[PDB]
Formats: sequence, C-alpha cells, structure tokens
Amino acid sequence: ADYQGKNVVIIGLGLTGLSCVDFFLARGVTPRVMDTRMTPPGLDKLPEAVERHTGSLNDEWLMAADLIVASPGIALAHPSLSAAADAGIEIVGDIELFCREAQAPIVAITGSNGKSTVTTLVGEMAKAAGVNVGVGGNIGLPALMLLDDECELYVLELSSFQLETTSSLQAVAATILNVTEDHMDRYPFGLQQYRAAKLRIYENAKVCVVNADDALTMPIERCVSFGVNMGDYHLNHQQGETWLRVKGEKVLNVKEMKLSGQHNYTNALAALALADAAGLPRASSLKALTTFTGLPHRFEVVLEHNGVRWINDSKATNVGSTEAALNGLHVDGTLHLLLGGDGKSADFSPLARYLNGDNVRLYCFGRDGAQLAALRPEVAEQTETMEQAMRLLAPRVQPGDMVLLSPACASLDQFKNFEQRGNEFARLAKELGSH
Ligand SMILES: O=C(O)CC[C@@H](NS(=O)(=O)c1ccc(COc2ccc(/C=C3\SC(=O)NC3=O)cc2)cc1)C(=O)O
Repeated sequence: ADYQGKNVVIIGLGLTGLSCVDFFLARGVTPRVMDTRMTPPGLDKLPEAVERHTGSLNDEWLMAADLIVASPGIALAHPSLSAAADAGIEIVGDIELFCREAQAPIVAITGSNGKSTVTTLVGEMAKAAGVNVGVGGNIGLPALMLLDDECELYVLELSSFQLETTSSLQAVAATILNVTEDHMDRYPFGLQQYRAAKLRIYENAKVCVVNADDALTMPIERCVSFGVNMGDYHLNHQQGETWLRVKGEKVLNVKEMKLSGQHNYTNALAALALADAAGLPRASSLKALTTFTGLPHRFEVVLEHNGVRWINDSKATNVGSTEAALNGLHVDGTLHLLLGGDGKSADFSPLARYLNGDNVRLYCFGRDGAQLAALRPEVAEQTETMEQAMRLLAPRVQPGDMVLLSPACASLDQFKNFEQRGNEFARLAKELGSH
C-alpha cells in the first residue's frame, strides 16, 4: 500500500497508537490522532506537530478521512465508526498495516486462553534454531515496532479485536487455541460473534491448527489438529508420566519441560504444530520446550515461604482462564482465592463447580466483587480493592495453604493493566508473607 497524500486518522494512543503515528510519519504522512479518553497514555510522548483530539471522537475528522486506523480498544460498532463505514471510508488496524508491509512469514496465534504462552514459545523455538524472529503483536512490542528487513519470521499474538480490522493476513501457520466466553461487553451478538472474529485468522492461512477438543476453534484441505486424547498432536499418558506425541510417535517426555499441567502441555503441542508448519527444525523446537520458564503473571509463584505458596495468575482476565487454574488444582490446606475487577458481563457460574468443600475461601473485590462473592456467599468476603482483600486473607493463611490471585476479570476498573495488578499482588505477598 501507498499512503502518500492521504488524510489519516488514528483512534487510540498508548504504545500501539504511538507505533501507528510513527509508522505514518516515517512514511511522510502526518496523521491526526483521537482518543475517547481525556488523557490517554502516551499523550506526552506524542510529537508536537501531530494534531490531537481527546475526550471523545471527532466526527468532523472521521468523516474527512481517507483512512481510519482503529485501535483494538474501540468498537467498530461505535456509532461514529459505523457512520464512516457506511460512507465507504476504509477502516483498518495496526495489524492490517503490518501485514501489508511484512516481508517474512507470519505465525498468527489467537484464543481465549494460552495465546501469550504459545506465542512466546514459538518465538523461543525460532530463537533456538538461530532464526531472526520478531515476537509481539498483542503482547510485547506492537507489531509495527517489529517491522525489520532482516526478520526471518514473525510470531504475532492477535486478539479478536485486532482480527476484526485485519484483511491482508496470510499466515504461514495460524491457530485459535480455544474459544470461551470473553469480551461480551464488546460482542452484543454473544459467543458466536466473538468466535466469528477469531475465525478470521484462518482466512488465506497456509496451515490452520485447530483444537480437537474445542469444536469452536474449527472453521465453518483440512487443518492440523492438537488435543489431549485425540489430534495429530496429542498427549500419551504412561504411568504417572506424560508424553507429547505427533501422529503416534513420541517426541518429548514432559518431565523435561519446566512448565506443568495438562493445559501447558496442550500449549506445547500447539506451539510445536505451528513451529513445524513454519518449517522450524524439530530438534531445536523441542529444546525450546525444555528451557521455557513461563510468563510473568501466568500462574507465577511469587513467594513460597513458611508453608504457603502465593501465586500471581493476574493474567487470568476471563472465566476460562481461572477455570484452567482451578481444574485439577492440588492444595494441601486452604485455597484463598482472589476474584474481581471488571467481568465484562461474563457468566461466572462455570467457576462454582470448583468452589465446593471445606478448603476454599473467596476474597472478592473491584467492580464485580458482589457478583463473584455470590458464587458461594458462605465462604466469601467482599472488599473494594485487592489490597484490602490481601490484608483480610493474610492473617487467615496457614502452613499448607495457597493464595491465588486468579481474578477471572480485567483489572482496568482499578489498574493500568493486569501487569500492574500482578506486580501489586507480588509486593503485598512479600510484605504479608513473612514475619
Ligand atoms: O489488562 C487487563 O486487565 C485486561 C486486558 C483486556 N485486554 S483488551 O481489552 O483486549 C485490550 C486491547 C488492547 C489494548 C491496548 O490498546 C488500547 C488502546 C486504547 C484503548 C482505549 C481507547 S482508544 C479510544 O479512542 N478510546 C479509548 O477508551 C484500549 C486499548 C489493551 C487491552 C482484557 O482482556 O480484558
């Protein structure tokens, strides 16, 4: 594509919006920027000669544009944006701009849970093979900051939102890892509309990788599959140990992995299937599986002291993700579970199954605290903030217990993002968790 002379409007700042600004400027196009927030992050790092409008959308600017670049954080359904679309004004996102320029194969990963782990993993597989790889998208750097002529492979985490505005992706290997309820505040046509957005990732992909255990990950020549008991990539359980297997051949005893748990093992399978489709050597891909330590805020033990494990799973920002943490979870004594924040209109009831017995306590906070507490009121306390919940639970903690921040919600009602929320839990854990 050629943008010269075009009237360009970027909706949304932050890192991503700033990368879009720099993208256009470096191509000799001065965009204008709008953001519905009065002081969006990065405002102060915006260059002085870029026109900006904050606090709302400017329909004069939008209806004047030749191209609208919408941040994933604004709904295409927003009245101002659908007015523009009705006018035949072209609307894209950062990812779409990336895909038009990228000069290396792209491995594209989406999913309600696991997508950051799989993306990171595939990145580490490439790195183990000596491949110059750019890893990012919806994590790490925004995609436009990855763009580099010497890159030999890109591995992009993509959200449903990014996919809605992307049309030029032709992934060398693409996956939806799973589809469980999330973002319903952005999908008024419910689960199928959310699913429909993620399905876009498969269009023109050279290989598709689907989850044989989640029918919703399949499109409406076949896809490669991964699964627990079925799928081209699957698990084989022999006698307390577990193997990764490709079409009946053993490829890795999971005792060599530093990650644990069925769902991490199916993440490994997904990563391997993607790495294989991308043409990465198998040996170095397996080697990456054994060195990978996991991501911060992803079921991350921040403190083990005095018989108590404090676990930061702050990246659990949906129900499926918390359920992943709770399902099969071994706790010696009492589980003290922190739930709360912005539940994005999710049904929390699927969590109820995991909260029976004498060994669970709930500490529910933020915007949907009352709804979370209502899962089992008898064993629940509700506060306003996570710090209050931590100071409430800490005196109760006994040798053998677990403290688990796995909130099933976004942090955005009270925090900058789930990282700040994990960081704050980590600091509090260390204060509250020794004498
Ligand atoms: O961190 C959390 O606790 C939750 C993350 C959570 N992720 S996520 O909503 O999928 C998400 C998507 C893109 C980004 C980064 O990029 C953005 C730029 C601008 C905006 C807000 C804008 S733009 C505008 O014009 N008016 C706005 O209020 C939001 C995001 C951050 C989060 C979620 O999964 O619930």
